[PDB]
Amino acid sequence: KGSFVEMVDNLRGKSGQGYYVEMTVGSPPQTLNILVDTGSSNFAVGAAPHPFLHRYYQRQLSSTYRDLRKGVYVPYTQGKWEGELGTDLVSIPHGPNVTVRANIAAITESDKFFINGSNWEGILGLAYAEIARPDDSLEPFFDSLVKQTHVPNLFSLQLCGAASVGGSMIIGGIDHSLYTGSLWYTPIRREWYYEVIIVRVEINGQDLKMDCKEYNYDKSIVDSGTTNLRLPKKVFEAAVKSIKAASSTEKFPDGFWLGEQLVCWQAGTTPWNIFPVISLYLMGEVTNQSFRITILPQQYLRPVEDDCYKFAISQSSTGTVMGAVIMEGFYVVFDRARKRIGFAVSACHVHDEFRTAAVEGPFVTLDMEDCGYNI
Ligand SMILES: CCc1ccc2c(c1)[C@@H](NC[C@@H](O)[C@@H]1Cc3cccc(c3)CCCCCCC(=O)N1)CC1(CCC1)O2
Repeated sequence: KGSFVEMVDNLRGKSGQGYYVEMTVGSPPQTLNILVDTGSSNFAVGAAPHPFLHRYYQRQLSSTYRDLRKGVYVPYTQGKWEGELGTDLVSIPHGPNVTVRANIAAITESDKFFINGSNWEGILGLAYAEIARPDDSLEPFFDSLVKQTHVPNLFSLQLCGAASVGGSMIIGGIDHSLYTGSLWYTPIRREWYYEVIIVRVEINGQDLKMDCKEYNYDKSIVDSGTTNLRLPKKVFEAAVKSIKAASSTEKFPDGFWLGEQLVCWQAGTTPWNIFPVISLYLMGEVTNQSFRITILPQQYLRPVEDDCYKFAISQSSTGTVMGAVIMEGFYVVFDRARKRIGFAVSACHVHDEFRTAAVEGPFVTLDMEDCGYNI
């Protein structure tokens, strides 16, 4: 049919290793698990043996394969792949009831890209052509979907926490059963990454009081393919200082704040109360209007196996990244048709005794124009 209930719970994954959706490529249909990545724009799949691949795309066996006789490579933050461009027919079984001819990068070689036992064999870049490789003429999968079918030009992501993870990618719309309260929208500043503008940051109700330009230096992006909340150096330093001070009744290894060492407590004794909430204020849809999303320590302390955790806020020199840990517990609407991103409290929100993850508005914020970074 293509109705939204068919896409509820269509995502799986492992903590820190991305979320993936099932797809098929070719005729007969070949099934692969595909990482869902709002931080890139290339559709690429393993297409040759690799120690970490359980299966891969075999172009010889597909009668609808077409070679584009062109190479391609994509460098991500920690890994990269190269391969051969082609087109083929693509479907999402737990998706809309459609089949599109899409661009596909067949991965022949890679370095630190695939992850040992992640269960995915490819990546679906859902951001815009501007960051596609080799260049912005290689149409991204979602652009092809929208062009070739009646699927509306938007999708939404409900990434759920815990170890296995699950969630939903609603292709073509919004499923009202996956969130509560109001959707709050922030403009997509520019169509490349899903770029947005942070206008204020508060920690436990205390304004960081930095020039708002620091928050978006050199950009702020919403990125399901990145695990952590990643903050520019100056912001990261101020947030860490503030988070250290709030939790200074416990002792922490110094490698913990850099994201290397685990910290552990007796099962069920995690002192959540000493870790502050973080509020990120985002530019809204009307003049002088913003809204805020509030992050609980259960989002930025990632469980890894006594209860053990990694600090999931880290330093960046390439701007703010609102990664999976921020997106978890929110329903995120990538409303491309209207150049905006919506946030609402997810149905699978995180539980804290006395505190709640929230999306709240409206707020008044003057001079939000000034928060955007320019060279
Ligand atoms: C166009 C390719 C590209 C290049 C650089 C880049 C990005 C994208 C932005 N998004 C990164 C994600 O695309 C990438 C997806 C991914 C690839 C392979 C494996 C995973 C995730 C799961 C494990 C996490 C790897 C580290 C984060 C990452 O590179 N995610 C994130 C930023 C932009 C600001 C930081 O850097």
